[PDB]
Amino acid sequence: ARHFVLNTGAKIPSVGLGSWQSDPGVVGNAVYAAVKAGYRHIDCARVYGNEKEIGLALKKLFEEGVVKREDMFITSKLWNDHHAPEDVPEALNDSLNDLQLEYLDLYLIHWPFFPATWGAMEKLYDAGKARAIGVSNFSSKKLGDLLAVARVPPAVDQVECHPGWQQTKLHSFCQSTGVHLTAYSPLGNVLKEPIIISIAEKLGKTSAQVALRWNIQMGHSVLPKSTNEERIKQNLDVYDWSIPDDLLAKFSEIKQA
Ligand SMILES: Nc1ncnc2c1ncn2[C@@H]1O[C@H](COP(=O)(O)O)[C@@H](O)[C@H]1OP(=O)(O)O
Ligand SMILES: [Cl-]
Repeated sequence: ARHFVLNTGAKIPSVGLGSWQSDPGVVGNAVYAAVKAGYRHIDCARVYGNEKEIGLALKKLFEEGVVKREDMFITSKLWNDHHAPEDVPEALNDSLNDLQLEYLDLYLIHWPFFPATWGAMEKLYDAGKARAIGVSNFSSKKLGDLLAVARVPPAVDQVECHPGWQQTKLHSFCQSTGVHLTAYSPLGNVLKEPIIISIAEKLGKTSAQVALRWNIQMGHSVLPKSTNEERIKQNLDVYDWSIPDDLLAKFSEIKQA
């Protein structure tokens, strides 16, 4: 498919637009271009200070009938380290107001780490303000600690994952536990890796396409970021072809960062 299914049963489109900060309008324009090209998944973070701009882009898309709210998968994330658990629902409330949404499909949190911070997340899940809840940057050990005590297990662990940083341990642990791994920075320069250039030539694809497809074939969603409209489109062209097993195996020889 063009999606994975989370432990909640919800579908998460395999490709999303990644989150970042840029000059005024740049991110909104990317969101708009992405969704027009077929993206159904947008990753956001209040830390970038741009969720109102993204909300303006989403609002345009919806008003224009490009997509319905229900066919979008919107994610936001909170970095809550050393803040109160009570701040969590307030931040979600703010993100919803800025994005002009009634619910998030996914809300992710980081804190140092029964944890009351996670408790606050569970309540938002119970309420349907966050249809799925997860974590960002949790190692296998920390993700396992959380799984051992949570009432609602994390749906997602969003981490840096790419051919130069393959997260092999965490990938195995997510697969065994049913937590879905979303790869941020899925292009890392790993696009100059000769193994990737070679596979790209053998398959008649770009280096980025190969790198993205590799992650998808490990069962991971990917969050490529681009301000270029053509690269936005190419970053979605990861579905109607695959990397064969013999070429997929060569990824094991790439040097890790
Ligand atoms: N299809 C692509 N081919 C090459 N570079 C890309 C592609 N898509 C995005 N990028 C670039 O990758 C970087 C983001 O990588 P990551 O997601 O791993 O952090 C950006 O500098 C972005 O530049 P650009 O915005 O000019 O497209
Ligand atoms: Cl934050």
